[PDB]
Amino acid sequence: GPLGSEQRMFKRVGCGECAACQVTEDCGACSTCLLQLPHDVASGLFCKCERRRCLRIVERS
Repeated sequence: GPLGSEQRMFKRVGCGECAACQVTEDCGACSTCLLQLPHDVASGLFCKCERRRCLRIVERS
């Protein structure tokens, strides 16, 4: 951006660097994200693509 590419506050957003934070959906190649039931009837479930989890968690708000 015009004021740089650094973030002063990660508002529920990824590091912007690692693959996982580039990925937005289930990559379709994790033992877990293969278990993505499209007929979801809840609002939670930690059973999701582990390539949504930052490989270098540094965006802690």
